[PDB]
Amino acid sequence: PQAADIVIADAQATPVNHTFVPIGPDPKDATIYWWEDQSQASPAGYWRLSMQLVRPAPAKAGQNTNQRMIRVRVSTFEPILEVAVTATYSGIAPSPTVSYVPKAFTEFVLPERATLDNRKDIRKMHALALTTSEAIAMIESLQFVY
Amino acid sequence: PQAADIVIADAQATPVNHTFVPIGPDPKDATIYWWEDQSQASPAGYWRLSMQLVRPAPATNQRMIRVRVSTFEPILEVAVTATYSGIAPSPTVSYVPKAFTEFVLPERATLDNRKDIRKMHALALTTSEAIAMIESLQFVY
Amino acid sequence: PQAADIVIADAQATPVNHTFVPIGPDPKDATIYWWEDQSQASPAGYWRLSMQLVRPAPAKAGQNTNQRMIRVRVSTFEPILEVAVTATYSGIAPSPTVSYVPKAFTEFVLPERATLDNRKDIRKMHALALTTSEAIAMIESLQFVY
Amino acid sequence: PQAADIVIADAQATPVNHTFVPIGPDPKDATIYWWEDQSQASPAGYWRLSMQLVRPAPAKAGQNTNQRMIRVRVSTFEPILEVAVTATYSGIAPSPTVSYVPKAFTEFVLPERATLDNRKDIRKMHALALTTSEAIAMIESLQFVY
Amino acid sequence: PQAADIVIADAQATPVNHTFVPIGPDPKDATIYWWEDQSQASPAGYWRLSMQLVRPAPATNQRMIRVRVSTFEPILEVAVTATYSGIAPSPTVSYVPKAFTEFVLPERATLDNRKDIRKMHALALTTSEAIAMIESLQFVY
Amino acid sequence: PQAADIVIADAQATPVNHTFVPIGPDPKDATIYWWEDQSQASPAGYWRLSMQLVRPAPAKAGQNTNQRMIRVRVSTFEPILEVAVTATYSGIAPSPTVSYVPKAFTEFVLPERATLDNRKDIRKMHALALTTSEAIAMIESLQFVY
Ligand SMILES: [Ca+2]
Repeated sequence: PQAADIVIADAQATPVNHTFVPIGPDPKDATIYWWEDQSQASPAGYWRLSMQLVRPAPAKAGQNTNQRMIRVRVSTFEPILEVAVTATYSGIAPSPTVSYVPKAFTEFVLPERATLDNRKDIRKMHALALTTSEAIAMIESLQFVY
Repeated sequence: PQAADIVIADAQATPVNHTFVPIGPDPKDATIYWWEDQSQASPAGYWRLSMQLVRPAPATNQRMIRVRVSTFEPILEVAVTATYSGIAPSPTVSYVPKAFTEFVLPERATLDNRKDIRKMHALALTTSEAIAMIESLQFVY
Repeated sequence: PQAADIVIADAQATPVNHTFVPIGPDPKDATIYWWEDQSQASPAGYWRLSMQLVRPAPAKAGQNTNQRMIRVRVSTFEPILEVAVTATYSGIAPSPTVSYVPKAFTEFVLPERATLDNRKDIRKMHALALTTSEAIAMIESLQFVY
Repeated sequence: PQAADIVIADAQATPVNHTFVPIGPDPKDATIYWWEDQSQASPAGYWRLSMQLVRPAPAKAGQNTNQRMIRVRVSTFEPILEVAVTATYSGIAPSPTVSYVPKAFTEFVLPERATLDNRKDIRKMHALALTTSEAIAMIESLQFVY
Repeated sequence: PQAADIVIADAQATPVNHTFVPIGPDPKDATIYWWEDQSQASPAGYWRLSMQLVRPAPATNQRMIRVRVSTFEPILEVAVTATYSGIAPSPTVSYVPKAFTEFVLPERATLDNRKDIRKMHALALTTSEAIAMIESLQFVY
Repeated sequence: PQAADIVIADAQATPVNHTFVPIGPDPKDATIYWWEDQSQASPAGYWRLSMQLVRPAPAKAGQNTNQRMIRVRVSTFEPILEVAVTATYSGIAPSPTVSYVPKAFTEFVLPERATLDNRKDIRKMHALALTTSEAIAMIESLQFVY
């Protein structure tokens, strides 16, 4: 697929669509690509999304492939800003800094011999496992299972 | 909340519900809990789901709560019709597609921040780009 | 030109279009770009196409040009996946393995000195030379000229 | 196929047919045959075309074939003759000298195991890959894909 | 944005549009992208334009985004009418006027700050003083 | 030209003219001159502009000049202030400090043998290249080209 905007909904009372515009490929790794939500107050607080596909070297004739594997990594960074003062004096506006950065990192290990069905299974089922009542209780409510 | 069955839909043409029964906490680590789908051929191929919540000790602006959700879907080898000796081998695992997701949530982060990161990452796994990368194995250009 | 799908016709009775989706630039070498035909049986057997442009470091003031040269390499790989038969030692069918790989490699050496007309000439005339009755007889029917 | 003239069109505004008369097999290597375009200014600048078929020694009884391979190499050389200017040291105009040589080299690796369909596929699809808009942009306009 | 032709006007009596076709990213550095004006005599004299955007890695109040715009306008030597041997030399570059501009933009800097620095520097290159220094080679006294 | 005020327009909705009064030559380098926009809240936040012309030593009789070069450097500094509190208590006003400094540095390398036409070309065309839609997308919108 081509590089396009990626739109993801907020978790507010009335959800707000955040649009991640593609920034481009990573400077140092050609296998990871970067989108950015530039709606925040300064770039220090912009939210970032990165997707990475790592393919193995092409198979050789007669080579045994049951150990070659493909990796996919999705990563989201949502830095939160803070400000030292909330007003503006004599044209000097408050300049926010980063306060903390919640983030998430997901990695799929897909062995090259796997079926399209296996890949659809692992993708759908993991994405669903992130939305189970237990997952919500652990990530949002910070309560383990007893 | 108390641990109970976790039901997750298949990705077949007609989806099939897989029910992960709670097995219990990991003997080595009390922070990670295991559910298991026992519908497969033999227990070596049972699908597994682990959820882990690591809270820092009660007490310093670098204190972060971690949450790890992991899904393993091992695929067993099909029953053999013939071997060199005539005795069928033990059930063996052919390959294992798996997934590992980790949330890093600073202790200062508000409930709104946590809801945001969870919803938005889960959605980021279902984008057209994510589906092209994981299912069709295509990069973005 | 922005990277896009490359569609090339088969050589069957009724030609079948193969669509090569870009994978992207080689992480090991940035001067070579990769498209992949995902219509095969499993990824190890996906056909691939690679195009490489190697331009020399820019000319310097008073420098001598008469040896600086540009290279372009187009390569196509069409690996044929092995078809499984009954495995008798373990009764476990083997991982998908590549049986053999028919491939082609074309390299243009274009000296920087050369004119656009020279480059158009060499490209067109070589691409035609690959379609001559003699080339067809050598590659397809394995016959020399006498 | 008996050796005969090979006629290939130019890339000019009005294409001009170049006729390559066979010179014959290379005396040093019998598996490579040579045609020559004699329309240039003097023989040193005659364009040349070479086709090579390397078939392996015949399969032997009980021998293993899985590595034996056939190679076909088509090569085109279009040397550009230097245009003379006034010689000032001796006042004697120089012998015809080749200024630079744009050239192209294509090698097909066809494993003996491969079927006629495989060979037709690789030949047609590579010859087409040399005519894609991307190949035209790289060879003629010196632009990569991004 | 996707890369496309960049058209820049000459400084002739009647200006002439030079069209810089995108060549692509630099093989050595993925952060710098190259356009090329191919209207000159031979490729050694093609005019070039490079734009580079260096973002710091996602993660500390000394984190700065850099942007470098560079223009090269090499001037080739004219075709020779006579040499010592009678063979004309390969196209050679006589001299190269060039320009290099670098923006240092702290990550805390707001869109207004970035618009200010870009507009104001670009204007600073067109002041009467700048024109006297670059074109007429005169200092201010 | 004489040292005079330099007036440059803001990028606000309704642009505001900033007037850079000449401060004078640099203390340590006699080849770089300094203007300053003193409209800001305290000198820590004043905006500065510097122009530098570096000429080579005069040519010697019979000396070959194809390596001597002239450099011109224009530099703009726009520090942004921040304040700890926005009101005044008991006659104590808030005193701002510097928060961050966006800046820009441009260097022309003009070989001494270059024509007035070459210099006008490089000046105009670079100044224009700073205002292209791509330059605006990269500096203001922080998006690379893909
Ligand atoms: Ca692109």
